[PDB]
Amino acid sequence: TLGMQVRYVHHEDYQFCYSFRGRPGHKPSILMLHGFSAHKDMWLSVVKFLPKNLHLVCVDMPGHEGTTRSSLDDLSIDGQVKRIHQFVECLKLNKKPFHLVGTAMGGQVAGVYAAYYPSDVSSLCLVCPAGLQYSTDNQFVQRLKELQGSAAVEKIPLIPSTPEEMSEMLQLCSYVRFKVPQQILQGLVDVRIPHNNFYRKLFLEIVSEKSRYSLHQNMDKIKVPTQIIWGKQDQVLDVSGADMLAKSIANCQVELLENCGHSVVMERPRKTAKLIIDFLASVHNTDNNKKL
Ligand SMILES: CCCCCCCC/C=C\CCCCCCCC(=O)O
Ligand SMILES: CCCCCCCCO[C@@H]1O[C@H](CO)[C@@H](O)[C@H](O)[C@H]1O
Repeated sequence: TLGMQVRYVHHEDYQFCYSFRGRPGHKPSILMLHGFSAHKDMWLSVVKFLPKNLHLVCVDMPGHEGTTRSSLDDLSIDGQVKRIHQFVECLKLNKKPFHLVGTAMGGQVAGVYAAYYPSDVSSLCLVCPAGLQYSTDNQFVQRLKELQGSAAVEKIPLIPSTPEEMSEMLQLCSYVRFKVPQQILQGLVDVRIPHNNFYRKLFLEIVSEKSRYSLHQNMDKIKVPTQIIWGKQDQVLDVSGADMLAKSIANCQVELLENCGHSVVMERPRKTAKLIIDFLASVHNTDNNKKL
């Protein structure tokens, strides 16, 4: 369990499920946002290598796992950013500025959140964030455009419904992926099948005109030290995105990881956790120097 405890917090009829350890102290608290179709426990690999003197919060994103799934919820990046601000206000996480960490769709929400509520965030860590406008499409984005041409919504690579589709999703999302036995693939996809209608609705909403490039559209408003962590072998969100952010945001440190695909937090958890803590210390040192 790593000392992480699951709790639920309510905003009227909406509930957020989150895991946590430690308590608000002198250092900035850390709020972690997972990616598309995942949940708060994808952060456990990194938490295992994080120090115990930090206040860590890992929240299930809107409609995922223990957080409310409602047909009336606004699943656009703007609406998810707003839900995250309600959750933050619920826990009083912004009592003093906090460090905000996000991966992929969570990375996009994190970037847009720092642009919407700049006084809430002390520093940002964006792990292969979605929401950028690339000059050319990688094979995955060319596949999505091809699927749009036949409206084959049942073939979205990140929404598998069969063992063979699950094996393709596992290959696309990680650099090293040896073949898994059919029984294990079947078990992995069965836990996701009841949630595929929601993932299909969420996916179409985050790739819609209003959300597809919202991080790129808001990155001029990010005013805090930002760390970018990206895997050079990312087959989902191309690693060229790291330079687009770095050249558009001041005080930006880029960490390109070798032998690493889209699932950074699962593939390189030790290096990722080390980079997270090192960046936190360098931000504190520059803040102590800048005084007066
Ligand atoms: C149906 C329209 C097709 C056009 C696509 C336009 C560009 C957007 C394409 C891909 C972005 C995918 C972002 C999904 C979240 C990343 C996965 C994750 O969170 O791990
Ligand atoms: C990933 C593509 C799978 C097949 C999608 C079938 C067509 C869905 O429809 C399209 O979805 C887009 C994305 O939300 C919208 O931008 C378009 O307006 C809409 O017509």
